[PDB]
Amino acid sequence: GKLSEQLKHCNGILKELLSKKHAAYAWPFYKPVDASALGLHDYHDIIKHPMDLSTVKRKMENRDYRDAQEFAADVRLMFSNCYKYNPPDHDVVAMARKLQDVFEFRYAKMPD
Ligand SMILES: CNC(=O)c1cc(C(=O)NC2CC2)cc([C@@H](C)c2ccccc2)n1
Repeated sequence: GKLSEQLKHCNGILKELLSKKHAAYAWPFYKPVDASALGLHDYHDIIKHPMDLSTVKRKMENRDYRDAQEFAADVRLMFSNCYKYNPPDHDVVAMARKLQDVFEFRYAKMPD
């Protein structure tokens, strides 16, 4: 389905976040947190709105996002979930900060 200019910029960012370029730090955000598999039995008590890049991709493919702000809200929800659940010295927080730096700097170049 035909995306607005801003949603094409969003789709471009999404492809970059999923690309081999960022795989060393992006991989924990590829798929929903499998709380049971990881032994994180408190995850769904602490995180009320799980989010990950596969869900963002499905919503982009389904034309769920009506504007760039709605897309950005889900990407930032994903990072916020990471910062809320994890102690700030866990490697996954370092990885979140690096992927969010990629996101924020390219999101800022949104066409007007
Ligand atoms: C989005 N993923 C997560 O929040 C997450 C959390 C935790 C975790 O055990 N956290 C406990 C609270 C301290 C572990 C992991 C895994 C996938 C992992 C391992 C090593 C490096 C990067 C990731 N991801």
